[PDB]
Amino acid sequence: MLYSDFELLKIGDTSALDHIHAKYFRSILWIGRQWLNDDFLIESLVQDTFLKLWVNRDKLESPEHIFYFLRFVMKRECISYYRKPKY
DNA sequence: CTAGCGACTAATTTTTCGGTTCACGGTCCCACAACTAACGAC
Repeated sequence: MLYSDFELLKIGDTSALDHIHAKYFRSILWIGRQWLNDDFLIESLVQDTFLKLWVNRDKLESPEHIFYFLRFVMKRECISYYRKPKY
């Protein structure tokens, strides 16, 4: 049975994350490049966004919701770096 | 040789910034990898 990637993420199978990563990696990279200008920090934030999606995988309800989550989170990460004294 | 004589120091409190968390609609040159057309063997 070929379940959709939403149910693979819900099950607890790590290859699901490979699927969502390979699908939305470049979109999240573009989202980050829109808000910042440091590719290093953008890549770090993309990794954090996907890992935090995996951690909060017990909070998704819709197949599209996953995508929304990613975009949302990634944006706010960029936003937080406007306030960090270190950065 | 000797004697008379002319107010600072210690204890307690209070407050601004950072951390954390939540998280949907040009050029020229020298090598290196393909690569293919022809050539030779089973």
